[PDB]
Amino acid sequence: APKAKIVLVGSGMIGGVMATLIVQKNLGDVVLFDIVKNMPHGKALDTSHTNVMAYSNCKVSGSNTYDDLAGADVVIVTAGFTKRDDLLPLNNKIMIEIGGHIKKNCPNAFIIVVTNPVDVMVQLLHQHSGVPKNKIIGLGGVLDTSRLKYYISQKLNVCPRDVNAHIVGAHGNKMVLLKRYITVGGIPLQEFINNKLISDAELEAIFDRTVNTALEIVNLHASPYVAPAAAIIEMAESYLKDLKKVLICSTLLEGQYGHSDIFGGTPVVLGANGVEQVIELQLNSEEKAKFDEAIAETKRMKALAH
Amino acid sequence: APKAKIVLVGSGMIGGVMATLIVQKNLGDVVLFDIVKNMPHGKALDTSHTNVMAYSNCKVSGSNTYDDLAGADVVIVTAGFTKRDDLLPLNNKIMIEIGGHIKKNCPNAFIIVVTNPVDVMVQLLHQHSGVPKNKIIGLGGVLDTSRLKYYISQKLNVCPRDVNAHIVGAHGNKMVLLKRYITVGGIPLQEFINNKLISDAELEAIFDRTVNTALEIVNLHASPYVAPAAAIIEMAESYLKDLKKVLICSTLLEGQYGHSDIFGGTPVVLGANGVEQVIELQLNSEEKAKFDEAIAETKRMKALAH
Amino acid sequence: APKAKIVLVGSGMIGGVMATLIVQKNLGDVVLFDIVKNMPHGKALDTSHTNVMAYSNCKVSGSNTYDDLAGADVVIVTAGFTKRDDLLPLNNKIMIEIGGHIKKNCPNAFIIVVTNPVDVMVQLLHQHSGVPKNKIIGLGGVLDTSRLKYYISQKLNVCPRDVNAHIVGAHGNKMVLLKRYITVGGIPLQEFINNKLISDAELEAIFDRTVNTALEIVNLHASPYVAPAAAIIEMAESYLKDLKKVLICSTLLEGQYGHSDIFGGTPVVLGANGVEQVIELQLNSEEKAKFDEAIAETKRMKALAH
Amino acid sequence: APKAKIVLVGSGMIGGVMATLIVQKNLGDVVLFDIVKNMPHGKALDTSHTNVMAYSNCKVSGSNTYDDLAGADVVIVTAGFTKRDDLLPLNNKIMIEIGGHIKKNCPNAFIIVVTNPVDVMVQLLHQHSGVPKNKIIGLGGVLDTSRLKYYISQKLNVCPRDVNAHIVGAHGNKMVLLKRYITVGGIPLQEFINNKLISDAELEAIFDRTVNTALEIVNLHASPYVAPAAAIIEMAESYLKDLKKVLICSTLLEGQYGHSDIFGGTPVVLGANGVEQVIELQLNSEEKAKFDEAIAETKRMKALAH
Ligand SMILES: O=C(O)c1cc2cc(O)ccc2cc1O
Ligand SMILES: O=C(O)c1cc2cc(O)ccc2cc1O
Ligand SMILES: O=C(O)c1cc2cc(O)ccc2cc1O
Ligand SMILES: O=C(O)c1cc2cc(O)ccc2cc1O
Repeated sequence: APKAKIVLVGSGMIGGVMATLIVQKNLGDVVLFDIVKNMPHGKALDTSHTNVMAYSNCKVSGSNTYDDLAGADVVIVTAGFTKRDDLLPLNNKIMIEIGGHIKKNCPNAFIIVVTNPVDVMVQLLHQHSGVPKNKIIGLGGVLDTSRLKYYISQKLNVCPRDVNAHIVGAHGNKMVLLKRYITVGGIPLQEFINNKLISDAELEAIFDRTVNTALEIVNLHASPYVAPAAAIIEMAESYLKDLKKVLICSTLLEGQYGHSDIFGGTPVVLGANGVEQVIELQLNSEEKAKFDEAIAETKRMKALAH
Repeated sequence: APKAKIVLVGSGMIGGVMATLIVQKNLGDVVLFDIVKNMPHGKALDTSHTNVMAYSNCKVSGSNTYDDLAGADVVIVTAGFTKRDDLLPLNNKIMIEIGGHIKKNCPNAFIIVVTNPVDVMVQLLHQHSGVPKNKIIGLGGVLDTSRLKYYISQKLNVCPRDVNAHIVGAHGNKMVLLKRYITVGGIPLQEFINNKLISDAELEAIFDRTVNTALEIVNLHASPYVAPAAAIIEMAESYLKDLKKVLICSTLLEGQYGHSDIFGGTPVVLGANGVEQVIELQLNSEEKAKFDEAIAETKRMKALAH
Repeated sequence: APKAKIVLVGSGMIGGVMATLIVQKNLGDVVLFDIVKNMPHGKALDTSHTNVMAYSNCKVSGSNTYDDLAGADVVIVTAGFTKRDDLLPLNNKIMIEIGGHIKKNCPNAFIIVVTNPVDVMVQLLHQHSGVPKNKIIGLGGVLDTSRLKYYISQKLNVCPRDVNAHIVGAHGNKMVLLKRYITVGGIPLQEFINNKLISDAELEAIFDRTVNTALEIVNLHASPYVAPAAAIIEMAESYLKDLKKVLICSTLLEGQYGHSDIFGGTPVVLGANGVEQVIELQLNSEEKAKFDEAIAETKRMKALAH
Repeated sequence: APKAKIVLVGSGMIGGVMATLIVQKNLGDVVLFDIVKNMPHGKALDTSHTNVMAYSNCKVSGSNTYDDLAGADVVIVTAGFTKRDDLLPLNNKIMIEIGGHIKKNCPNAFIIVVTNPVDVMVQLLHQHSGVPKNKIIGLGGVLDTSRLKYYISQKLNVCPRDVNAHIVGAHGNKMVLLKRYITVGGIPLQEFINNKLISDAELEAIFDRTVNTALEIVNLHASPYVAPAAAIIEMAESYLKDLKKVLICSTLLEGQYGHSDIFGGTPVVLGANGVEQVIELQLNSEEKAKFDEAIAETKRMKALAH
């Protein structure tokens, strides 16, 4: 049938929440693919039963065979080592292997890369998979901004979705948080600062907390995978349902912000044709300087990956 | 049971779409109240069957008795003559009658007034119902801005919800459209103008179309009730589910924009305590002048109503 | 884009609720087509604004041109005179005209016929449109059973969806209500009768009320269109999302119940390939006798239509 | 605010999926409580960010303090050792501790027990918490039947939700699968057997697979928590939204099936008053014999627990 087929290359914790959410949303049939024997079959089985509770009809199957990429409409890559620069060349080899299978089996698939550092790994996969530049993106800004939006919303006592914000350049510690592009119910945050509903010092603390959220969660003896999963699914859904949402993602830069031949975080429009638009924020020189540091770091790590 | 009870005072076209949507969203039990004998019972019956299709369990009942206001959590008033200044005193008498029944039967209800001109009728109902100022609002800005947001979104090829905009002061022809407070994916619209993705002249046409939308629909031999209904339900849902959405509604001004003792359109925060916050936009003198004209017109009509 | 295109041939009351629901559910782009000049454009405009409230991105456009059928994935026909056997030949001519346009413009569309008497009009459209037998159905059983299910659920104080029931043969006054195939939470209704939670006499009253529901609503000075609309959308959604729901619809019989070369109501499975399965209930002789009377009446009216 | 407060006593894998789903569904504020220091705070933080993606406004907080039970509307207990009869007295002590805190802090809460063996642990908690018999249930039948329903649905190529089935007596290996109470689109499964769409031998294999599903998943090197979580949330939602769904759960028997003073699995109706109805299936002597074996085993383990 013409249900979408969504292959999750990597069936760890992020993969398991993604599968759950796809069934909840009835977005398409799911393949949980992993190198680990049998585990993806077990998670798939568990997840499949939830069709009953969710009033859905999505197949959820496990896979240890790359050829199950055949016919994929969407491919979401979480596979890779996480236990530092030394992992860069190992994760490059994984992107290479996956890219070759995408090129062979599903060259028209829309690809979302999650493996860190994402702004590096997405470009490596782009290059090895051969897909068009509008058909591959990395998870970054939707996740990082979810934190900033959420934290401001709790301070202001408003619905989380009503705070909008932009974090660009790269995922990770060089992420560029743009104070000037925060709004609350579409109103500039500065009005709420002028009114003393939130202070500059509070926002600085919230910015630091945002940058350091993954660390804060790890130091609490948990690990971040629920928000990453939800962010990816928001992206995947925008593509699949042709919503044309403006979502901040890692995408190929072709001159925006003065940068070419590299991937970086920026608002894009995701619909049925993939990345339909790349939006270039009209950054000032001070914001562009931080954007430049983010790109420099992506480049440093990209060189080590080879 | 502690399901919310939602009484629709007026069971015309807007009332019928509201009932449908409440069932679709499983928001609470519905009473379709009207002065017209038997018709609300028929619409209620029709609507009740949709619980099966929607997987919901909301009672939908008709009523020709004001005492069915008893126990209402939410009251939505669409009743009133629509077939001009001459209707003002007639509609005042209807607000008076309804207000007396609210005071008697459901003084703790959250009230949404729709009857036009809304910025007048809401204050009349406020005064006769005796409810607190945080417990009554009028439909205006959510509906007017839905048009502006939608039209920009189609020009820019982005998800409609990703355009945010502010229209304040009053509903109707003196509505104040604030170009400066339009954003796209949280980005100032001016960036899209600077980039030539949309022109100033296009936006002027879209503003005119926005102001004149109800007229445009009437002149096409239809009448606006689906968007009005959806806008009201977004408001009602924010209250019922304590979402704390920032939504532009007609609310009592107590000094904001230099105005007191009158209702006017402005962003508010709607949650479990009703109007939790009134947000005052930091308008410039030119925007404040148009806000003043809107209020003057509400006042002119309020005087004729008595 | 590969969003589904859904053309509503007829933009009256049922058409307007269908458009609303499609946007609410983000099911696809909508064309409101009608013979009446300009009205469908006005309803379409009104409906389009609700994308903002619903977080959807469905185009809603009006049409007075049959060639807008081009590219339709789903076509829903409500057009036809309702103001009796004399209307039969007039409505035949309308089905003929529509069928010719479907054959020309969208021969691979999935078709849902609503125009009454539906078990006649669906076969007339089938014959003139040339579509495959698995690609056209009529609204009947989902709507009639929604009433029976709802009324039992209110008596038993259970969730409406948890009552399941079968009404077969035809829509309208010869509909066959099958007491033996009613369940509550998957349990035979007879257990609830044995327990005295519901009596045989109560059920007889509920059966009569079911058969006479459209009349009951009309006699209350309303008209049935909200439940019809929701029922159609449940059918359309099952097709579009490949849900494979078991839904009772008017479909071509090829020997089931002893009948061929005629359409009649029976459970079918609706998924991406249209009618994937026709389910033949193992009726006893007394139930088959009533099924036969329903078919006889469809045949009597089909003869008058030509 | 009058948002529901839902405390998850136990923040392991099932707890983490439950929190995710509550946010997705905007069902209420969540407390992830656990004995383990800091981990629930980390999962809570991760989960909280998803409010942005989900358009929700649910607080998600961690807790290592039992007094955070105060004001709970719903309490879901997953805490307990899983690494056999020897764990019975340890898990009894945990139920005792939790029960004392419920009695003190939230005696009007609706309680769902998950800890295994559930039909034992639920009664232990009932006894120590002091709550009314209509306010505490155990997870069993919704989960076990999700498997049976799902597996039949895939064989028959129908929507999973359209298969309904009953598994009673107890959760675990003595669960009673009732072939006679399986339906497909409300039609007796026997009709599909008579038609050769599914064989008796196939169903026997599906029954075995159902009983052994948790084992099958564990033997695939995964563990069951996604379906358990979804099943619990379906139950919790029915209560919170007063849906009055018929759901098979472990509940106090007071003579049904010849059993008193023990908990066992049976269809109940869950709404705003908790267990509003206990439905007693009219089992035959052969089915009652298996129901008796299930109860005997619950009793054997209950004796060892003390
Ligand atoms: O959640 C995040 O934002 C995050 C970010 C990063 C960044 C990075 O460079 C490595 C690993 C992670 C892991 C994560 O969970
Ligand atoms: O849809 C609208 O915006 C609208 C606005 C107004 C304003 C007014 O003053 C009278 C009537 C209507 C009716 C309407 O449908
Ligand atoms: O709602 C119905 O069931 C219904 C049924 C029928 C049957 C019929 O033969 C003509 C018209 C209608 C109109 C309706 O609204
Ligand atoms: O998933 C199940 O059905 C299940 C059932 C049982 C039964 C039991 O007695 C112990 C543990 C489990 C764990 C589980 O995951």
